Amino acid sequence: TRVVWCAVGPEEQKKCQQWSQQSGQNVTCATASTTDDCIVLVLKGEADALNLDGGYIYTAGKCGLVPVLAENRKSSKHSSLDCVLRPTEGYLAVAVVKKANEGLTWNSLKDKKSCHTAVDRTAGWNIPMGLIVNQTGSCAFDEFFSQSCAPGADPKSRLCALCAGDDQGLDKCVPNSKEKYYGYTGAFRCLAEDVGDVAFVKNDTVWENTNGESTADWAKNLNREDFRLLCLDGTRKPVTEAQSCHLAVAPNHAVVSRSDRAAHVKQVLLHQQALFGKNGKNCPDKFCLFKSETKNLLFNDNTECLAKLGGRPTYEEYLGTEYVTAIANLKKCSTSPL
Ligand SMILES: *[C@@H]1O[C@H](CO)[C@@H](O[C@@H]2O[C@H](CO)[C@@H](O[C@@H]3O[C@H](CO[C@H]4O[C@H](CO)[C@@H](O)[C@H](O)[C@@H]4O)[C@@H](O)[C@H](O[C@H]4O[C@H](CO)[C@@H](O)[C@H](O)[C@@H]4O[C@H]4O[C@H](CO)[C@@H](O)[C@H](O)[C@@H]4O)[C@@H]3O)[C@H](O)[C@H]2NC(C)=O)[C@H](O)[C@H]1NC(C)=O
Ligand SMILES: *[C@@H]1O[C@H](CO)[C@@H](O[C@@H]2O[C@H](CO)[C@@H](O[C@@H]3O[C@H](CO[C@H]4O[C@H](CO)[C@@H](O)[C@H](O)[C@@H]4O)[C@@H](O)[C@H](O[C@H]4O[C@H](CO)[C@@H](O)[C@H](O)[C@@H]4O)[C@@H]3O)[C@H](O)[C@H]2NC(C)=O)[C@H](O)[C@H]1NC(C)=O
Ligand SMILES: *[C@@H]1O[C@H](CO)[C@@H](O)[C@H](O)[C@H]1NC(C)=O
Repeated sequence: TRVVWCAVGPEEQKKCQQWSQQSGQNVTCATASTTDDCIVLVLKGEADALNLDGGYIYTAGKCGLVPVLAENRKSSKHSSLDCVLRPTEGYLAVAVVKKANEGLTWNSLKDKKSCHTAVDRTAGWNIPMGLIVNQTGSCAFDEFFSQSCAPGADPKSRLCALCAGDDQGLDKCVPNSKEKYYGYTGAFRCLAEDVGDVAFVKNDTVWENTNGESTADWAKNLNREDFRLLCLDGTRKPVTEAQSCHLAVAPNHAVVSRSDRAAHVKQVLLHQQALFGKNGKNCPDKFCLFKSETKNLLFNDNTECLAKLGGRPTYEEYLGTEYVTAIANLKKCSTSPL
């Protein structure tokens, strides 16, 4: 009858108990120091469910766990209305260049300068690098691009050679705002200021930093008219073509559980969201399920809704094939010595 949520960390736990109070014991709590550990608890059946990102889903899918509800995020386009009925699409990981540099295509990237949001980031790293392994067949992506700015790698690396830090020699290649070329924005600036030949960002990154949308000096005089997406065809389409010229769709996070206790979770959550969701009965009142004393506890903070999925998809399908191609190959290069 009860659903046991698994909290990764002492603060998720703190929230999970409030949830349990308000829910009048309909949702109780397990907890673990790691996510992989919470996954396990779901397998062992010591905990029922928890929300996971593209990558953890895979992990858990492979261990035979199942997506249940996606986590839809507030957006520019999303109707925002009756979102519970289906998932929204989620970021389009795109490769971006300037129109100038004609030679550049998804095929001719070897030994170019690269700009990454940060290491281990989905659109900035996992997706693009994952699909380059698919090309090269090899795992030596550390040495694919001549030099790069990938915040979070070793400052000594060539993967950090392009990163600028605070421009006073400090905080080179760190995954913070302190690193000049960090983030979607920073990777895009990395491109704009001709430090790098390709930037791996998302659709909007381009738009929201062109044609007046950004007041930053490097951004003032930037026209979408001057940048191209790279498609997997090796075709260079305009910036407006993200929809059919992306690398992959960043997966929406997803609530996950065993099939044997899948539809129960589903049924129990939709109610808890009605009580505690963005505009549920008791949200401004007793407990908001998508607000966090810290940030992103149990659920990302900017969660519109948990969404009924489209039938009964396997993780392979829920994640999209492009993404798995990637995470797979980075999971093969990962765990290389067996
Ligand atoms: C790739 O990335 C880009 C960048 O994010 C993205 O473009 C954005 O698309 C959205 C949706 O098409 C645009 O949103 C609309 O913007 C207007 C206001 O526009 C101005 O102000 C913004 C900044 O605040 C500027 O960026 C923009 O250039 C304009 O100057 C809003 O009024 C719209 O509101 C609607 O939001 C929802 C949209 O589905 C709905 O809730 C509803 O339609 C809202 O509006 C209206 O509906 C009522 C019924 O018709 C009507 O009666 C009401 O009066 C009301 O008008 C909406 O937010 C956004 O501006 C774009 N941003 C940029 C920078 O271009 C692409 O969509 C994305 N595409 C791909 C390829 O993935
Ligand atoms: C934790 O999970 C439990 C179990 O799912 C939730 O319990 C439900 O709580 C609601 C509200 O307290 C219950 O709903 C109401 O029950 C009334 C009487 O109960 C009988 O009839 C309903 C069906 O009508 C049966 O489901 C139930 O077993 C009983 O036989 C009903 O009269 C109400 O329905 C009528 O009036 C409303 C309002 O006008 C109409 O909208 C309806 O169409 C209908 O005419 C209503 O169903 C519900 O039955 C409970 N389930 C149980 C115990 O079986 C907890 O809410 C949840 N807790 C939290 C905080 O998350
Ligand atoms: C690379 O990616 C595409 C799309 O995932 C796939 O169809 C193709 O066969 C892959 N190539 C190799 C050699 O795996």
